[PDB]
Amino acid sequence: HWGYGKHNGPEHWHKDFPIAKGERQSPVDIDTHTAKYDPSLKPLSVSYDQATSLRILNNGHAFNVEFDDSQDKAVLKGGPLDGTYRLIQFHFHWGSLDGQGSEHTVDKKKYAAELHLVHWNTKYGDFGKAVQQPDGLAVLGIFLKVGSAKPGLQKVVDVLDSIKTKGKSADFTNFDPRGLLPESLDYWTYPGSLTTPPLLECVTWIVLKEPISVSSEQVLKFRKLNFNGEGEPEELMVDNWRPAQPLKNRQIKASFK
Ligand SMILES: N[C@H](Cc1ccccc1)C(=O)O
Ligand SMILES: [Hg+2]
Ligand SMILES: [Zn+2]
Repeated sequence: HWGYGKHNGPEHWHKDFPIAKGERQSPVDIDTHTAKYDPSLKPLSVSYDQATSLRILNNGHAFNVEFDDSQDKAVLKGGPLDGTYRLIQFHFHWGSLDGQGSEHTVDKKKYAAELHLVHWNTKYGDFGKAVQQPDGLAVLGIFLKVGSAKPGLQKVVDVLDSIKTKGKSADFTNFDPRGLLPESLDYWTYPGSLTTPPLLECVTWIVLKEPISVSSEQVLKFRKLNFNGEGEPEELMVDNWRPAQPLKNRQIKASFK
């Protein structure tokens, strides 16, 4: 099975998923001096007031905080997006050390972790159909740096003990994702893909420039999770990030000047 190790990591993914060497793969390095302000970009709208979280799951490569997307309760619109995208789940990518962990990089700088809020275009009916379209998904990427603790993240941190191993899940209702957002919504955007197999190229990426700060204690809890299942030797869940991929024929646009 694919993973992040020496024998099953990102450099091996192309064998089972040829698109790994595709034309619009993610993540990418965001060269701030090459990105251009785009006046055509509309205001970004993040409406998470009615968000309904339901469960948190350790899927063997990260943990997903799942939401009820049977209706428009938590949606992302505006910006480079046409239409409405519904929040289905969010997860993170982090490192074994604070100096690495993010997937996207800014002028080659790696952050301690990166949050991905995944949304699907409602015009396609369901997530499965959306990932078969070039404009099927919109992922809001948020960088995490180590410093002061993030109050809105503690609820996630404290429940990780109950889903330490692969396959474990726990009820996780009433979690407000608004507490994970930085102050500013300034962002960079480009067309890309899922960063984990099947690496489908159906994502409009919206990466916020302002990182949120989390405490060393909070990130350390992330690093206590396991890639392995219960009853198997312990493999700490760390460095579950894919490196930057070639930008190729793409242009990264900035929402700010
Ligand atoms: N990256 C998908 C795993 C995944 C699917 C759906 C939700 C979250 C994660 C895969 O491993 O096949
Ligand atoms: Hg696609
Ligand atoms: Zn991700």
